[PDB]
This record gives sequence, structure tokens and C-alpha cells, in this order.
Amino acid sequence: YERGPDPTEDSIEAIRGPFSVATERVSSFASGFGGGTIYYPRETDEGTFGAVAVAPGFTASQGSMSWYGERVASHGFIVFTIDTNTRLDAPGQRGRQLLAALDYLVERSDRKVRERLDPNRLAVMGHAMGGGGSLEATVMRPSLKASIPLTPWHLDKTWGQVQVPTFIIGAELDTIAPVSTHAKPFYESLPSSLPKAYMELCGATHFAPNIPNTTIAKYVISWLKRFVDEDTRYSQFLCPNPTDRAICEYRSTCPY
Ligand SMILES: O=C(O)c1ccc(P(=O)(O)OCCOCc2ccccc2)cc1
Ligand SMILES: [Ca+2]
Repeated sequence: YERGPDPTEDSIEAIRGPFSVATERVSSFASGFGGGTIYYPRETDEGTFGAVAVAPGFTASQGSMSWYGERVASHGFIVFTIDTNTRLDAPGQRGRQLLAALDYLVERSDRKVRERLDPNRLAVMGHAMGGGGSLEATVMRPSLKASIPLTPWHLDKTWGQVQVPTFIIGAELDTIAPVSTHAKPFYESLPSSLPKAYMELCGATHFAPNIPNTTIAKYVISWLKRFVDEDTRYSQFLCPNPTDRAICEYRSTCPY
């Protein structure tokens, strides 16, 4: 499941990975969700790849997450920035629609996408209410390999039944889904035996995940490599806790 050459901190911080990405547009009339764009590596010689499904926040679309497409997928992943059914979907519905996008990748995706996909190594990512929907899709399908809630928003504060390795990225100055009442109590109610981490960004707002951010990208790549690819070549950056300057607080259940 290991793809690409051995990583240094300069390769994870790279804006482009060792693979050339291609895309495939998915209609909004696909069952269960509002469609999106499927970013996938072109070179099929290193084998098949795992996949992640990315959800945008409340009253937002995949354009708010588009920069995760070619970025992560060039490091060796299938990335699916999806649109929801309506722009007002609650976090619970964004969980379902995250799973209907993954199922679409397995059961209905184009042949070029189907051939490069390992349908057993799947994951979810999401921003704001898409991060709450990231937490729900874990509860809804415990077979998922990774879960990455970006500045997540949810009314439910306790998430002790989650079994997926979850990486909650926080934003210091977020006042829409503030970390003290959302991102932190979400992480602390995750099971202490779960492989998990909490990264809070200094001076960041609710919308920091919507523009390219080397701090966000380098450890989303490490997290998706470690748990979707079972790639222990990326534990060096996760354990012990990263000590970057753009990070104001880091918490984790290291080592893993
Ligand atoms: O009180 C409420 O009604 C309420 C509703 C929704 C939220 P949420 O945290 O989901 O906001 C989504 C932010 O992301 C969407 C976005 C992405 C990129 C650019 C601009 C906007 C919080 C409170
Ligand atoms: Ca639809």
C-alpha cells in the first residue's frame, strides 16, 4: 500500500506530489449526493490507491475545498470534493452524503477511476458542518480508514463511539464553530484509546481550511498516508507532536 518515494519534511510540504493528477466530473443527479470532482493519480504502475471524500461546510460548495483535490491526490490518493443535496444540509445528512459519494466511487465511478481504486481503503474529510458530517460518517460506517474534521461544527459534543482514527484541525480565532465548544470537546470525547490528534492553528479563522495552507496539507497527507495507506513512513511527522510555529496547541494519543 506504500506509494511514492520515502518522505522527508520537504516532500510532504511540497505543493505537488510524485504523481500527476487527473479529474472526472460527476453529475449532480448521482444518487445520494450532489456530485463533485474526482481527482485521481494517472500513473497506475505503483498499484491501486485509497480514496477520501471531502465535504464542504454549511451553505458552501466544492469550490471551497477544491484546493485539496490536486494537492493530496498528487501524493497518491483519490480525492472527491463533493457537493451536497441542498446547501442547508445538517451535519447528519452530510455524513450520509459522504458515504453515498464513496459508494459512487466503488459502484458507479468511471472506468478510469474504478481501475485505480482499492475499494477497501476509504476515508472522509470535511470542513465546518462537513467536519461534523465527517464525525457522523465514522459512526455510520466504522470500516472507514481515516476521518479529518476541519474546523468542525456539531451540536453533539460527545463522540465516544467513534472507532476511526480522527484528526481534528482547530482554528485559534474561530468564532463560528469555536474550538472551546466544538473542536476541543469533540476531540476529548473521542476514546482515549483511539489513534487521534488535535491541531490548533495560531491566529486562524473558521475559513483557514478553505485556502492553501502548508501546515494543514502536510499533516492531512501524513494522516491519510498513515491510516489509509497503513504507511508507517509518515509516523515521523505525527509522533511526537509536531512543533511548527503556525501551531498554537497540539494534542494526540501518540505513539501510533
Ligand atoms: O447558526 C447557524 O445557523 C450556523 C450554520 C452553519 C455554520 P458552519 O460552521 O457549518 O459554516 C460553514 C462555513 O463554511 C462554509 C464556507 C466555506 C468556504 C467559504 C465560505 C463559507 C455555523 C452556524
Ligand atoms: Ca443527486
